[PDB]
Amino acid sequence: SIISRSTFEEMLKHRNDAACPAKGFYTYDAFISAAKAFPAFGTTGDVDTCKREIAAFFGQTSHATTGGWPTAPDGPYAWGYCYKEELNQASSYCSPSPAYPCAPGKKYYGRGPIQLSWNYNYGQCGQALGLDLLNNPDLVATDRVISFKAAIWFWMTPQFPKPSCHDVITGQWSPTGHDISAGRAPGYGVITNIINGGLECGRGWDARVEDRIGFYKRYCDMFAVGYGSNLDCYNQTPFGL
Ligand SMILES: [Cl-]
Repeated sequence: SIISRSTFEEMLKHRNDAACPAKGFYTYDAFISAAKAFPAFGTTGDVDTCKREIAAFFGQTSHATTGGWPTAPDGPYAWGYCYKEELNQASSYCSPSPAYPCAPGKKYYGRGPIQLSWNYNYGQCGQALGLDLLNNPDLVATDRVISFKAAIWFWMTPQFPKPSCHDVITGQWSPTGHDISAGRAPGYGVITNIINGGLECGRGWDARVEDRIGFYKRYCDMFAVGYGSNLDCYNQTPFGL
């Protein structure tokens, strides 16, 4: 009960349009089942903080899967969850390691709501959930429940030097001096940085960053809560340089 059926359907009300390749795949019942694997997701903090965690998770995943455009019906921030796999599937996304070795003939391109990528992410996730995602990465795009479990797993897991998205949005992250001079003050912008900052943050205005913010504001307005501070990353140095 971290979110109701009718709220879920209104948030994602164009995902089953004829133009959307993932039509029929994303369901309320499968999201609720995946959430049970991570009981602290959506239940941490006061009432306003729980609402902001739900709006931020669906804001970032909506951008990663959007089919919107500026004159779309009900505006561009009603078109999340239209896709479920990366458009260009040429690359294998292999970064060789003894810990998580790349399986022969397999490819670790983006799948599901968070567009999970690279062998080390499929590997760590599969270990945590007791699933064989390193040998069978397609499961993140073919099984309705596992697709959501992989996205929530990423949201909840720190990867040094990055904190978890969960910790940042619930107020459990405390920035160091190094973070402060890089412009990384706590808020929605730092979450964009964790997810894809190497390509999107610190260079000035960027259309992808604006689109992430638009979805988050719409969902916050639906729940009647304020946005918080520091929403963009136009002036933040990326993690890991
Ligand atoms: Cl948890």
